[PDB]
Amino acid sequence: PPKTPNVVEPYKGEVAICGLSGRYPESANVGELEYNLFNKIDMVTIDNRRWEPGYLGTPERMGKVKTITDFDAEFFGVHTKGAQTMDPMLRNLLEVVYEAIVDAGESLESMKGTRTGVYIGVSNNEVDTAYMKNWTDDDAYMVQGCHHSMYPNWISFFFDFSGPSTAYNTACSTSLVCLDAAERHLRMGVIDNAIVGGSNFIYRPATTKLFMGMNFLGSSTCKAFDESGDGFVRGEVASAILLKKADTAKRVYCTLVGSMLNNDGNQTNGILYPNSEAQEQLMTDIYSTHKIDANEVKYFECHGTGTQAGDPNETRAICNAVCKGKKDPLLIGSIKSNLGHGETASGINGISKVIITMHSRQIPPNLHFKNPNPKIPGLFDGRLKVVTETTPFDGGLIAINSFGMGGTNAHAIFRSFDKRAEPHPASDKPRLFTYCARTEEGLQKIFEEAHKHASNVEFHALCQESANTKPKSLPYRGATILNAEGEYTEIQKCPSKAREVWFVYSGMGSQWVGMGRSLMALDVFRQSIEETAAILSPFGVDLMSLLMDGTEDKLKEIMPPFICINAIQLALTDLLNSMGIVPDGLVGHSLGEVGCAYADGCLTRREAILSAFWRAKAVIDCEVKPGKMAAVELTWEEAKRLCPPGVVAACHNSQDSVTISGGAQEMTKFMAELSAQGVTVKEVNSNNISYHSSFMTEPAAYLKKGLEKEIVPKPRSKKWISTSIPEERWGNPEAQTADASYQANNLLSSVLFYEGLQKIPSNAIAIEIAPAGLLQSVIKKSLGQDCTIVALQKRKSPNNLEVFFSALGKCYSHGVPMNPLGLYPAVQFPVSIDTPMLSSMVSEAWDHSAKWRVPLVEEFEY
Amino acid sequence: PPKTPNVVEPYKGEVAICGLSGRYPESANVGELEYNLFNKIDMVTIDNRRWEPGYLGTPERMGKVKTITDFDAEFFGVHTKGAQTMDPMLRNLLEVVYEAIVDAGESLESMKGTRTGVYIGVSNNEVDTAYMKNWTDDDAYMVQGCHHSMYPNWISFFFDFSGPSTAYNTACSTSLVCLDAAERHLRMGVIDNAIVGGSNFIYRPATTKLFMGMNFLGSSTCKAFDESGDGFVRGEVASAILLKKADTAKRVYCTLVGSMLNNDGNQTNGILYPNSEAQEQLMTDIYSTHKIDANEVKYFECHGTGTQAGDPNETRAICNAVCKGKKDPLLIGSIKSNLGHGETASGINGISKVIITMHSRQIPPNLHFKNPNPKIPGLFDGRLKVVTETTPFDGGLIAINSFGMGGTNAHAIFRSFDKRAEPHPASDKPRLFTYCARTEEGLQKIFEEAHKHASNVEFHALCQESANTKPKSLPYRGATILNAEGEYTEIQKCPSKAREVWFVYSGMGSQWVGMGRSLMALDVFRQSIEETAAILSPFGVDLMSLLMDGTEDKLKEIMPPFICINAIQLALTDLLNSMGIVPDGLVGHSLGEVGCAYADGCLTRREAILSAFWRAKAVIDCEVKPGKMAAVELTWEEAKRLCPPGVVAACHNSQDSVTISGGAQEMTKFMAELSAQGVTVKEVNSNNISYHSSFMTEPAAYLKKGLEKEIVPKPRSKKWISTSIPEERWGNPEAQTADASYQANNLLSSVLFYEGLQKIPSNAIAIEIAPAGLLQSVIKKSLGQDCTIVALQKRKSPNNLEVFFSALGKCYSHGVPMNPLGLYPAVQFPVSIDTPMLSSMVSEAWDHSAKWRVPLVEEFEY
Repeated sequence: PPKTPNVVEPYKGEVAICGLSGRYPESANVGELEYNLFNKIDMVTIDNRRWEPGYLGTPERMGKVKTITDFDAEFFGVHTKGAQTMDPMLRNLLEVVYEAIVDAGESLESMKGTRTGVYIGVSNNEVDTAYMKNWTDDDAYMVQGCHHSMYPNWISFFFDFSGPSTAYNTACSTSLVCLDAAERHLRMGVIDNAIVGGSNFIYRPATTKLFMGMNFLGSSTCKAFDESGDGFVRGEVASAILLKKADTAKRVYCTLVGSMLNNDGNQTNGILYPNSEAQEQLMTDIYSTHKIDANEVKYFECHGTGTQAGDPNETRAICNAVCKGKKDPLLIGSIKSNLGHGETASGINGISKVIITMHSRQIPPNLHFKNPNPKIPGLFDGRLKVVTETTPFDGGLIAINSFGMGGTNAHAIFRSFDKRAEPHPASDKPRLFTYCARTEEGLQKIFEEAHKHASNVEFHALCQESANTKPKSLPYRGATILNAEGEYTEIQKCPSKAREVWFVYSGMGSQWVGMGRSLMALDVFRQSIEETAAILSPFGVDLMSLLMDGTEDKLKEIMPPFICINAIQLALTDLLNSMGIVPDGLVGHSLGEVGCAYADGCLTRREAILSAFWRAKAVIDCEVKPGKMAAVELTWEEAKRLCPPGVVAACHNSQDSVTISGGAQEMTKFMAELSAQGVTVKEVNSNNISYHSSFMTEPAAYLKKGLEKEIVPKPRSKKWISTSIPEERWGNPEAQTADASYQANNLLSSVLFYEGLQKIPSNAIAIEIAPAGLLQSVIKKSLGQDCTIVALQKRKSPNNLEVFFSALGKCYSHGVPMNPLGLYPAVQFPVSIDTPMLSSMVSEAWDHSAKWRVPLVEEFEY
Repeated sequence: PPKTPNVVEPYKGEVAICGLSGRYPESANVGELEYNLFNKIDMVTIDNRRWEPGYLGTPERMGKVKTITDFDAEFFGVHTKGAQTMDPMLRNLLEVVYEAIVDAGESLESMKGTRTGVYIGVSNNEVDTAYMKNWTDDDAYMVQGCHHSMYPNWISFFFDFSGPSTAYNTACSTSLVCLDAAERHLRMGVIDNAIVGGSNFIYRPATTKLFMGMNFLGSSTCKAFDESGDGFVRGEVASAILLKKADTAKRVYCTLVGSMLNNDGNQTNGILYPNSEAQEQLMTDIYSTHKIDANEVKYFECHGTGTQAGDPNETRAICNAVCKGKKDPLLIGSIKSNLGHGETASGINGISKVIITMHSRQIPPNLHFKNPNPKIPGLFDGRLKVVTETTPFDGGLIAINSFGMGGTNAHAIFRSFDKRAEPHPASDKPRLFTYCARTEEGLQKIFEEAHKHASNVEFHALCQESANTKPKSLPYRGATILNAEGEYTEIQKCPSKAREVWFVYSGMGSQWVGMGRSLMALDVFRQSIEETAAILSPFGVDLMSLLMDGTEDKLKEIMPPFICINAIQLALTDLLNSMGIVPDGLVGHSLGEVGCAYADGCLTRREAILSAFWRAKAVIDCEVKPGKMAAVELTWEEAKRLCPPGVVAACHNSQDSVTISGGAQEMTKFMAELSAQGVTVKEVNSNNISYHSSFMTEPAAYLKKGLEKEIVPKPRSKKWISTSIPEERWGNPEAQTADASYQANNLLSSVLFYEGLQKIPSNAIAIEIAPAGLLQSVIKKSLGQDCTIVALQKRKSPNNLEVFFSALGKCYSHGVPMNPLGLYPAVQFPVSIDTPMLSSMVSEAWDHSAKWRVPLVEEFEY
């Protein structure tokens, strides 16, 4: 009952921005914003998305996002009634927050329960008036859907964050204020992560008219640093970022050196007038507290609203505080001239640009800068230089100013992260890319993007870090192969309920020339085979030669089949374990029980391979009489009654398959007699030996004598289902350890494969681990229709690695977690700064079939 | 041009709440709230202040403030257009912030330019809908009057604060979130003070209907901890507090041990459901981080909204985190049951109660607690106990919770300040209480309250700390006497322009019996007189005996007159300097020039007293033939010519009055001839001497010889206006130092009093410093009508201390800064916790003649 106090201690490490996502004017994702910025494309347009271009005399051009009517409600657990009475800003913010979380290499399960704080910045409350004009019952939910305090809380509620959730309104400087609050809470020890963000959507034209009444808005776009500047143009943003401790971040766009806030105070020019002195003091304080040399700043994202009275003061402060002592012009810019003014969200906009400038290593151009402002001496003195075209920002510090209406200035500094990517052993060999999404089209787009970056392993690691989300959240599970000779792609909708995984190990009959030869490409497979060969070498067996240069004649012998089959099974088990597949159940045929024991942990590699070798040695050394085994088409009881003398039913494979075996003469006459009555008695070439019959009475004991001194008794887990000891005898001691007695019993007693398969559920994923899918038909007939059956290898296939990857992709698509990157050396985190952005794919991979209510112009008039 | 960086370093000291003010339901000030709380008076009433009791089916009872239509716009520099388009919440918050600043012993000039941050908490935005329904031009000012971000910024703009100004919206718990932010900014070194506050007004009945739609509201009042509780009732608050560093605070209600915040995270009971586990974890974290023994809490201000699902969870957390190990029941309570639910401002309400509980040393009772809730176990096991009646809280820690909707919780701990008051040497003697206000009625109420606390000196010091505000801000200046035998009270409206203060020192003739006997009550006056007497003792003069036991026969001689008048002048100058009155100009009559020299700093106490003693000795040592002086009502040009040889004109008193001085025979004859013609030859006693004439040739030289070895030449400041050397010789060297030459010249040459008085402005406040008010008529006739004339003493008055205090009160009322408390030992800060609150006086002393626009119900329907 007592609760352990949380350790709240100061943090002295670095704070890194890991994820970024958002909706920007004429941009549905960060990638579109980057493309528009780097192509000198104006994101402010003239249309009637919100209202007619000129309604009530408002300015025609505006910065508007593509759509504000879509929201994946069922993903966030919001019923239709709540979603309808939900601000579009909050819905877009939730989607953007999830996209940013995914971008930083995190996932729903990883971010749940963490000490993360939300610091949303929102001020637009026009939705209240729109929805309250004709208020009726069932609109009560608005309290939890429209209130500005619920914007962060909802984010904390869905992601299960347990940190300070707050909504800020400082106007224009609000986003950097939220960043400062997040930094303050991070450095005191309250939280380890922050979800700093902000939103701003335009709904009310009368708000634009009221803004124009104060001369805030101009005629043309935001001509920042231009002599013709006379105002700004309203814009829309729904962006958010994720902050973390640099020692635990999996991706670091940059590092937050420090942020600071202040107020201009009292001035004789009015409350709505920037104070250059206060801004200069703020910048001096921030640059002196952190000992940052102001001459090292390479780029400066200014608060270039384009106003005549605003730009000169910002420029004067910059020159007096930052350009003092600089030996080269300081590159200044502002994103307002590109996508307009974001209002309360403006602070986030610049941050986004900074991340872009700190990810692509290029400074986006500034638009509408034709003639320098004569009131700006710096532009003529060489101290300042507006970036009118792409510039190669190599590295350093970037400073952002977000001065706000009313007089609350804010400054922040970011340090670049220089970890340029280096080659990986992978990125030139086939790889398995597994992911999940909400829609089939989104998953296909994600796979296309992954193929576009098939040569990047850091991107694959970032995708995999969030590729194990439960089917309940992301139902469309898919798998593909990058750098594949043959195109492969599987996508399927997986039910919320989780199915059971049942490893199935095959016995004899799966041998062939070239087994596992392709799989030698994988390092883990080759290492496992080499270890097995080294273990078996002291016994005069060269596994490497048999597996690589072995021929059909060699495989005809008794030992090489057992040795190679066991080695391949062990290698496949090692591969699966390295990937991280946990078998909920284990079953095996004859000679497959050793593999089941090895996988279950009751046996070891050396003990398993020695058990197989001892089985082969006992079979060969003993002069077991000319024997015969045959797969009759009789039922278990019917075969147990037709069995003549010197003939006993060995393997109950399927409900219509028996492996009746005995002496060669007795087996021959019984075969002809069964074919006389008429049944499909095919001969199973068992190296002319009758296993699991009375003829095994001598070898089995020998095997025991061979294995009594090697196999250390160990308990058998409930996962492993014995196929040699009847259920009625499971409770007895003999069925508790896989010692030499167990091996002798399974080599002697009949194989109850059907009985073991009966224990499998009706919708379990059974993975057939063997050199070839020998038991595919038997397992399919046994389990049923609702059970998925896969084979990790195909007989005489031209490329078994592709078959292995395809089977594993199918298994993942059916809803079994795995780590495809476990077959290669782990990627060192944080990843290189060259890794692409994962936010876009999630942004365009949403389920947006339904359309929700949006405020209408007619609701603002009355 | 370079700016000195501010030193931003961590703060490890204590944070203290200094000021508190606010408007609460059925309470216009903190005093009314305290009285109602301690008298078990329900603050929620039924009436049509906002809307009809039942309009739209909303609950009839509600918590509403007295008025929201009042605002002193001219005080805050807000024009009528801006004030009209200004939220009533913002106006009330500004007034409350000023009242809280005054309460903490601070003033406008003291708080200007400080590194203070504003952390306003506001969520209500219904005013926008009301004002935009019929929007027309001239309403653009709503950006700077209605936007939430302007709530703190305005406070920062008016008071000239240069710290982070922010507006928080965290639903309920917003006030505690702002307190946490203020603590974060205080401990990191950005700011030294904080203006944490919040407001919440109700305008829209449809909002109440919306809240009822979710079952938030109940039927009756908030029955916290009652089995019949089914909801809460909305309330209104506009309260704010001031925080400071404990080492600079002049008043400390309590100390902020620590505050913390967290979120309930994800739960299966819905987003709008309290999480007991999260609250318990928050309590454990806060009580473990600060090492505070949870068993030391005496009172617990709970978030007792009265809801069935809220109170049990909060109480469970409280008795699982705080009551564990307690040996006595923990006294729990909530202010919601008294004045309803404040919503966004709810937190501040609790803080207010805490301050009251931490000021009056009594816990206010909890209303409507009749039957304990069966679901709350702690009320039956003795762990908890709801305070149903006033309880004597002696001291310790008080914890406050502000759990809000969504799940964002907040906890804070306050430590009591135990500095019980001790007696002062004052509080039983008459004192001068000077103050300023916006209205005459407010100033009268302030004086009444001060008289009510006439026995408290800490309250007087707190009032004094803000009693020197410039007339431009507070025009009504007033002065009264506490512990006065005779009632005195002066109040006057002082123009914004500051007048010039001119000390005037009178000469001979002001002698009488008892001069300064009453003024001996003051310590400074007595010490000054004792110092002068000790200095003069080596020369065989007992100043003490003459001043106290002296008789008319004493003043019949020459030496005692000079000695006593000069000693009184020095004592009065010392008193004025101690009170902190800086004379902008100095002038004096004959024998008063020594006083002007002493007050100007060119002369010292010893040098002045010895100059006077030498003046008297030069006439009582060398033989001077008998002569006389008269007061002929001739002009200077008339008298100077009318007088025969020997008779001359001595002092130019005013535009028509001239002293004439000569030999006893020449005089008598010329005076008689004058008397023949219409002229008032009113003879004056001079001990048969004729000062400032040719007869004074011999003494003056002697005086020089006496003073050449004592008076060290020192420069004469421009403030001192010489009355012996005409303007034509002021630039000459002789008029540069008040050495023996100056004394001889002034004792010899004529006194140009009229010429010196001409230099005084037309509206200067002239203070006549002398044992008696002689030159009142002459000075009044000299300057004119627009100048203020005051005399510090009155001849043969029965109580000269009262006359002196009344003179100082008039001088202050006419606009001269002073420190009446400088006559007594300085009060040690912070003051004792028993000092009353100064916020109520300012709250009830506003200028509320005008009525401004308020949202109307009809504007919310359309």
